[PDB]
Formats: sequence, structure tokens, C-alpha cells
Amino acid sequence: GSSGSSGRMPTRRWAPGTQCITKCEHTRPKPGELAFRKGDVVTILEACENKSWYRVKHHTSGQEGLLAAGALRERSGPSSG
Repeated sequence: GSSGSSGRMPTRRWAPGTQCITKCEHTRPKPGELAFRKGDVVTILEACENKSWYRVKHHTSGQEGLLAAGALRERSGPSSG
């Protein structure tokens, strides 16, 4: 493996290993996509690379599919200290 490490770079998007939550529930994803429910925890497997699409891993399920970059949020609800 080899990564591009020159010096320092800014950050904006989520990185691999960050827990993202779904904005809505998806029972029937596109043809070749993963399914999930509303408020599902997933781990960023890799960085987006399909134009507004991220690859996460469903905990409960355990599969790996693409997710709408515009359908993910930062796990942070008004519950649990």
C-alpha cells in the first residue's frame, strides 16, 4: 500500500473510521447499493470516489455498499451524556 503524504493538508469531509448516521431510511437501495434504516451506524470504509457517494459498513448487517454523501450525518443526538 502507498498513500500520498507530502506535508500537511486541510480537512472537511469525513475520514475512514468515522461513524456516520443515516438521515433517512432505505429499505430498497439502487441496483448495486446497500440498504439501511434511519439512524444507522456505519463506518467509513473508504473515501468518496463516485461523486457524492461514500462507502461505509453496516454494523448490524455487516455488508459494504455505497451511501449518498447527502444522506449521512454526524452521529450526535440529544440523548446519552
